Amino acid sequence: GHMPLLSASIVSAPVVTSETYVDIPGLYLDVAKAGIRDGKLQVILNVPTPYATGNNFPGIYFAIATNQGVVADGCFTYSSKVPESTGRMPFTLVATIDVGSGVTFVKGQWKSVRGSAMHIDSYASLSAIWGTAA
Amino acid sequence: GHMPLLSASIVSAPVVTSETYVDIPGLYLDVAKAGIRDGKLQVILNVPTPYATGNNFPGIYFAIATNQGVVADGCFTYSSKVPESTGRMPFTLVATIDVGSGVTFVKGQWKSVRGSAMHIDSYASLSAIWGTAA
Amino acid sequence: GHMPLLSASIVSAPVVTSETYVDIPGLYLDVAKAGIRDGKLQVILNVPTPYATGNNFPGIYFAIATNQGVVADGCFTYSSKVPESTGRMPFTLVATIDVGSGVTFVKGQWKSVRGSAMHIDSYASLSAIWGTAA
Ligand SMILES: C[C@@H]1O[C@H](NC(=O)c2ccc(-c3cccc(N)c3)o2)[C@@H](O)[C@H](O)[C@@H]1O
Ligand SMILES: C[C@@H]1O[C@H](NC(=O)c2ccc(-c3cccc(N)c3)o2)[C@@H](O)[C@H](O)[C@@H]1O
Ligand SMILES: C[C@@H]1O[C@H](NC(=O)c2ccc(-c3cccc(N)c3)o2)[C@@H](O)[C@H](O)[C@@H]1O
Repeated sequence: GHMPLLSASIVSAPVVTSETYVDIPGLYLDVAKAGIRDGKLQVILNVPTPYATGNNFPGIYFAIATNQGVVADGCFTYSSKVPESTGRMPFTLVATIDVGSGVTFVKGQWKSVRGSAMHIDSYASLSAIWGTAA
Repeated sequence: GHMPLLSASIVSAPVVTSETYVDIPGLYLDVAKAGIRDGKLQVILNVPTPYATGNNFPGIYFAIATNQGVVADGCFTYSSKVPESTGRMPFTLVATIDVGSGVTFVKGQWKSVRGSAMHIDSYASLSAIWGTAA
Repeated sequence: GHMPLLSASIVSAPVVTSETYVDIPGLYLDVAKAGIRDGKLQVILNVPTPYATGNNFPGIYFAIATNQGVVADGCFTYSSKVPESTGRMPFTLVATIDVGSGVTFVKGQWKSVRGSAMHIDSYASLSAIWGTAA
């Protein structure tokens, strides 16, 4: 049937700040295009090597979003006001969505903690597994 | 057949300490209620934004448990005795269990590192995918 | 059919350094032995409790590799030159591979950041879910 495994990956994104959730370019799954219109998707946003730069306990919020908006989110933050070096802080987020609710796409998004610039310069992925009771 | 994707999520838990693994309230999957009695479950415990508070290199242990007890565990810990700010330390744990062994539920659990108080104040999830050779 | 859930887990590995990706002993899935020769695998490398020791902002790179080499990688790093204590830095990596390309096994691998010694002394896992459009 429909291939039940969906995936998108990137190796970089332009460095930005944001006060709201904004798409991480390339982390996008087109569910409607796949003909998936019911059942559930287990979605994993994997950003294994991010870093944040800023002047006030930097960090990044990440979200899984659909056309209906944010379904789940989280963040990492450093434990010092201005880290001596902004270390790489692995981040994974997992959510399960009902496609029947009207889901046509899934995206990874990010937002600044305290004005931080947001850095991806290596592999990151957005994955989904489709399940049905049919 | 049985919907092969199971999930539970929370956005907070009462702040506690524990010297043993104790349930994270709400992170519970009822496998027996779903009629799943054989095959395997790939379980993901996702706690993307925890923090620990304490006086001695704080942290949190997390576990995946069934009615048979802990199947897998791990922790995060800070790298300073008393962090200047207790940053958010994303945590994910993945284990695969044989349901045929007698599994009726799956839970997320947590335990203090060195007496730490344990904090969830945003999204966290427990997910499972059922697979069968049938 | 073929059990669509594959998993391997360990609780320790000999402490090593490496300037290249080297196998994490025991984190190995034999895909060919399972008779899986097409479709896709969603692979998760879960190293929830590693630490790195070294003198120069320590860390560990991790990779998912097949017989064809590295498909995805990432790292954690500390935010201090010589951490007061090398805290536990949870790490997860997720990649989806096309088995049809000629994949016969999947492995977790690791490599030093800046000469770090690499430590696993508790649970770690390598998991895969097989999906087919057939
Ligand atoms: C901001 C600093 O960034 C440094 N890493 C790199 O400059 C870099 C460039 C490419 C990569 C990288 C990562 C993960 C997988 C792969 N293959 C490559 O890392 C860190 O070592 C410091 O600790 C610190 O966080
Ligand atoms: C203990 C401190 O906690 C602060 N965060 C919050 O007080 C907070 C309240 C709600 C949330 C939060 C998280 C993740 C997703 C969402 N949507 C919301 O965070 C951090 O900024 C500091 O770095 C530090 O760890
Ligand atoms: C290097 C130091 O390592 C300490 N942990 C241990 O020595 C240890 C030995 C077994 C385990 C361990 C872990 C995860 C799950 C389980 N069950 C057991 O941890 C940390 O507390 C410090 O913060 C610090 O990182």
